[PDB]
Amino acid sequence: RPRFSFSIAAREGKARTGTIEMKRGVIRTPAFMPVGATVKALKPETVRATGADIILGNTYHLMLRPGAERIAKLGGLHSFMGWDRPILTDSGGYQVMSKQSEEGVTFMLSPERSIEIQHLLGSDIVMAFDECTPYPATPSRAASSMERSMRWAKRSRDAFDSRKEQAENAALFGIQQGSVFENLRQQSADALAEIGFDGYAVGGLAVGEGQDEMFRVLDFSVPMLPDDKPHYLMGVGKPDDIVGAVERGIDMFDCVLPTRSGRNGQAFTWDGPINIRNARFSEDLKPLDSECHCAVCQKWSRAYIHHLIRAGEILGAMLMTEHNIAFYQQLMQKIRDSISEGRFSQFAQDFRARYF
Amino acid sequence: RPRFSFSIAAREGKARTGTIEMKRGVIRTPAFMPVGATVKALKPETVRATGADIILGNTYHLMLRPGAERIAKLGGLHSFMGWDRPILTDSGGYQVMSKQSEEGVTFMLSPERSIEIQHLLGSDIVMAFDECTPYPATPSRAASSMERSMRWAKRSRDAFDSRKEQAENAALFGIQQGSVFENLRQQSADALAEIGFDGYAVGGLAVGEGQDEMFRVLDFSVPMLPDDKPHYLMGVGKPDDIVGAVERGIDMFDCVLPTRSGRNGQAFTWDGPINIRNARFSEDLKPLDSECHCAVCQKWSRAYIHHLIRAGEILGAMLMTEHNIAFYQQLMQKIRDSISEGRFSQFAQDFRARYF
Ligand SMILES: [Zn+2]
Ligand SMILES: [Zn+2]
Repeated sequence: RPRFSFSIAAREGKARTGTIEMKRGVIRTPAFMPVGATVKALKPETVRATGADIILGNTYHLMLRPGAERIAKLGGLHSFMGWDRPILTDSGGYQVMSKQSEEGVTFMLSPERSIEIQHLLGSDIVMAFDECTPYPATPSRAASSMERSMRWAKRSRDAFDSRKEQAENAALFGIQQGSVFENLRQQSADALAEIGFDGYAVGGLAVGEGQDEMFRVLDFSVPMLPDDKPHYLMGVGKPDDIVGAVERGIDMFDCVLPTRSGRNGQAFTWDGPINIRNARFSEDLKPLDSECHCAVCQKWSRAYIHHLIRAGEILGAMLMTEHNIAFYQQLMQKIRDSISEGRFSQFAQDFRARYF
Repeated sequence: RPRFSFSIAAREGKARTGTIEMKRGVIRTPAFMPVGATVKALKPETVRATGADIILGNTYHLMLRPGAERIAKLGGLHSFMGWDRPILTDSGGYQVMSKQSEEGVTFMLSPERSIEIQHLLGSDIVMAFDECTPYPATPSRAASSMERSMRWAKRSRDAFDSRKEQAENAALFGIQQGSVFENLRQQSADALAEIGFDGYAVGGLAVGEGQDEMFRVLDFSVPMLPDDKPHYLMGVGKPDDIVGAVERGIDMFDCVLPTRSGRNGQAFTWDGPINIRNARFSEDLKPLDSECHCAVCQKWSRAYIHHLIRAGEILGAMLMTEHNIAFYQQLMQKIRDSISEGRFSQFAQDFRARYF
């Protein structure tokens, strides 16, 4: 397999469906990447069984303990965790800034160290070290922030390219900033493209602006990215967010909602989310969802999961989390197929009429 | 299959190996029964994969929530949890008493209600409602306690036998009390046998007396039970306890140690237990145990599990617990085979020289 190849097999409007080929495996796009030294409460085989092709490696926690160098000593994150498929590592910056300088962030994490850490973990897809601009932001602060990020983008690329083994086997994504301002988004897209990356993320959204605002910015911002490269909307999100995003040209997603929300009693369904802790589910013998193909909906009822979650049982987290990650993957498959058959617009309208 | 059949296929000294056949499945004896509306942090298929033939149903918690009647409404514990094999339910008394009267315990749980609850849960093996005598106990208090238990034993049998469906499909075990006193143990064994039960438990041990004392009492007490019926040592215990107990004629065991201890960082190994949280394991690429056949020892290292447990990760509990339950079952298989080939005494000496 090549180091990195993105091919689009079908389109409808702005939406695309296809594949990213990498040495460790093929990624079906639009893709949802579950967030992780584990994906909470799940074995990798379980994650794989749900249909995940790739997972997102939580660099900030790992960097802490057991540490990037230790994991490298132990053989890399893949071996450590037992996942042999692609891993996208974030740069550690979002969570750090959640003392700032041109060098990087003291809390010292810089683009160079960020790249080195992701290399030590053995990431397949490395993110450039950026700064997610707070919302709201004034045009000046938005610009100043973006401009620094573009500088950090160049250092990341140079850093990445300076390590032979990393450049030959991994891929590097660049991240667009510019808050909600078109001119700034364009300047950012221009800079990233001149540097050159394997993929392009849309940064700085899912920061408190709301869906209407997020979609308006995606409307002008995603066409600014190279068409022939994957488009990654960072930290999004709810089902309805992913559908609308795909409608605007996004190929990739990461979010903690399925996992976090799962342990909290929220289950995703085609008729919308439910909180299984509700008394209404105490004797409901139906599965979490009507149509879900997951193992959980195959073998346990609402009633059981309700009790487990009410009880604080670990098994509760496990089952809720497995269903939710399966549901997200099923969502992506439906997105992929509907695009493939040129029926995505209707799927997106049918999805929303039922989900809401 | 019959409602209940115990057959001994081999012996060595006091030790026996064989099978209990029941409608829901065969139990290989000596048996270890993992303790549970779940077996913490494990799916039933995982429990089964470790080699468990039967699990112990925690009546006291279930009785609380979601309640015995609700579970019956939902189809019984087997369906609820997703375990289709035999289930032994305790009577709820140990944990309750951990206001006393001849009727039962107010906290009101009586032999009659205890039996009814176990019936509502759909237990395959029902325990009589007893009172585990505190240790130490004077001969008078030991006697008074035992005598009440024998009375409660008779009510349990009558209760059980009064429900056609329960008597036709389940089995009933009686429990020996008498603290550490031989004469009292004999009187208890006599009473239980005159009433008649499908199996006989040795109650009132594993209460703070220590192994030397527990073994001395087992030495005279287990031969007091009917030879042709299974012998269940309640709430035991560590590996070394189970070996010595089997040496004295015990066929069945339950204990929380594998599960509890697992979530706490204690892993069982053939060279003795280890606490995986120890810094020494931070870069140890070996599996928890040298020879264990479990899936965990197949795929993850000490280092990884150490980090997970240090991190408070659910996956940590899951893996530690699966290994520990697998280790206990592997212990039982080795016990069963060694007995089968008449080499148990040497296995017990080889086990202890290595384990200690
Ligand atoms: Zn499901
Ligand atoms: Zn093991």
